[PDB]
Amino acid sequence: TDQATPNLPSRDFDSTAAFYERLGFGIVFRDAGWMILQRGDLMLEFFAHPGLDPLASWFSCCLRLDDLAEFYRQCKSVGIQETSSGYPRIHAPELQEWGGTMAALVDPDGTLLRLIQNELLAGIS
Amino acid sequence: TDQATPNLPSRDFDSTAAFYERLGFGIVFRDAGWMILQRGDLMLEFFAHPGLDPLASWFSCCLRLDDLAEFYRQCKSVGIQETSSGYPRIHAPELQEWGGTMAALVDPDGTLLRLIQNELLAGIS
Repeated sequence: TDQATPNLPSRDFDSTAAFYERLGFGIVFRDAGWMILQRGDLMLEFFAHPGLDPLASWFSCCLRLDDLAEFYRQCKSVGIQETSSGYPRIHAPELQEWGGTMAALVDPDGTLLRLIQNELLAGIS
Repeated sequence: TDQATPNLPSRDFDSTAAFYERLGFGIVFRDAGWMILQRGDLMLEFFAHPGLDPLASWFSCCLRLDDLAEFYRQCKSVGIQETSSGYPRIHAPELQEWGGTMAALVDPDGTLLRLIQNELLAGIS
């Protein structure tokens, strides 16, 4: 497929891998500079950034899911905390200004991963 | 598909759209906050960032292409300059420390879009 995949900053490649692995993300490439973490085609292609702050972080990607609630079942079973302040954290499957619904993962590097539901009434029927 | 797509910063949504449009990127969503530019599944989902510098820019995504040289045919015909210093610019289909070959687009917002060739000897055969 002509497919756009996100290339995000990570300080340690063992610490950021052990965050996403338990959610079903397979480690398909790793050197010292590049690290590909993949749940099907959830392809997070991390670059080695040692001087990054989590608090001043604009960095983000939309994980577009075929069930949005299955990723939220998996996060509360494997260990990611449901909280207003702090990092790492999860916010809930909420109703949005576009069409349907979106949850929000914030990782150890501050990274706002927007969990979108895909539109099965238009995209299948 | 379980598919990871990049969410990048843009200052004007007419100026950054008229950059990618001529390379085959269809404008499928635009409000004031979000802008989706898409060549097949090259889904660049831009957020409105007015205080961004192009020179201090870590922001980046891998465009994984089925011909890498077809995107480089299209850039030199429609108008993107081949140069060492400056922005916007293109660098060439060069040999890399991972497997095959990668070119590099740098846009008006400093954004390092890494143009990867997909691996048809392993992924088809």
